[PDB]
Amino acid sequence: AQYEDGKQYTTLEKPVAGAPQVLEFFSFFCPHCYQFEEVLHISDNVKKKLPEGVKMTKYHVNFMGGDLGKDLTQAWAVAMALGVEDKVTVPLFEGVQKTQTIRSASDIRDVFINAGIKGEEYDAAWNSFVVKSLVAQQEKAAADVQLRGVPAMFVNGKYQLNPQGMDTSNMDVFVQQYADTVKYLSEK
Ligand SMILES: O=C(O)Cc1c(-c2ccccc2)oc2cc(Br)ccc12
Repeated sequence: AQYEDGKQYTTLEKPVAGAPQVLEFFSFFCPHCYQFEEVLHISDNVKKKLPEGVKMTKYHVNFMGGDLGKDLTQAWAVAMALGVEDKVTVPLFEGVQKTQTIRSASDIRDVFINAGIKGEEYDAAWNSFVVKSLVAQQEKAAADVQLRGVPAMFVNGKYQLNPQGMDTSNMDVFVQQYADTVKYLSEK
């Protein structure tokens, strides 16, 4: 077959009931995740190949970066609760990996302040029980699939994308193969 288990995707041995339709895991410490955001725009390109209104979910993970990795999962919960993901994704990636100016929870907060989120608004979300629950949701979703690596995509709780089985001589072709595989899996 053109799409084969083990080539473009793998199949979870223990599928996850009630998982999001399209679920991405990433870390701001993750070098491939940086590339998936700024160089390849994987999420944008996957979204353009799926029907309108399809739910794409993106969660941060704890297992990269120690204390700061957990702070970043909480900050992503804040970004999700406030709806400011598109405002902070690039400054957070570049603060961690390009300029290396993010070293503390206060440095993360500065990114949100510079992006126009009010200090009281950020701090109130950071300490909120809604954010505590969003943190739990992200942890539970990664636990459900026993996640050991990022960037990762899962489709319908059953299929995991396999980007290493994909051609990387051309960045544009790679993105297209990845996006077309998600479409195929979403229709499976
Ligand atoms: O090097 C590869 O075979 C595929 C790949 C990955 C990747 C590999 C493993 C897990 C997640 C992603 O990221 C890339 C980014 C850019 Br630009 C170009 C290629 C890749």
